[PDB]
Amino acid sequence: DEINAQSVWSEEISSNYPLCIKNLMEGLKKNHHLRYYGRQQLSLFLKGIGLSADEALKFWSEAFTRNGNMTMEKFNKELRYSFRHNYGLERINYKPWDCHTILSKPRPGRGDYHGCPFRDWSHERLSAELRSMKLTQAQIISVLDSCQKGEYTIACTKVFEMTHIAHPNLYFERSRQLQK
Ligand code: SF4
Repeated sequence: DEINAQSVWSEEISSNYPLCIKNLMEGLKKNHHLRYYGRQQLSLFLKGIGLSADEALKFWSEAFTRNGNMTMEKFNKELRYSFRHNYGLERINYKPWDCHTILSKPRPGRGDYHGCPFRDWSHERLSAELRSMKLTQAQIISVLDSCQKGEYTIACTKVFEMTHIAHPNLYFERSRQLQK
């Protein structure tokens, strides 16, 4: 259980996240909240990587109440049930979303962090984030070229390739295979 409420905010573990998951964790940390599609993408991913039901509630409760965003009553009242549901602590088997599933969901608008950055971000914002992951302009160009072509899974696999079938949990599994 190297995965838990605390370790998922570590750099070690979070360096294995593809960009969608990064984006959802970034949004979570800034706004101490996520909207419905984000809470599902993120929570099922974390389930997928072996985060326990207990640790998920720790994770989500801490995240949402952080820096006094909402009381723990509010969290308990408005959101605890939802997350419990996602692990079945109330009997559907909610599998982690795949790359095709994620893209199929309604495009994200303002306040939304779900979906796929390779499709959803501007070329400006992608550049920065790729620079921040120590890619060169040669590398960035090749990635944006895939984005232009609407080949987001390829764009993403490139970034996996230049920082080391189509599933964020597979992105994670493979990335943390290389760490250990
Ligand atoms: S490809 Fe699948 S995994 Fe890689 S970023 Fe887009 S959505 Fe997230």
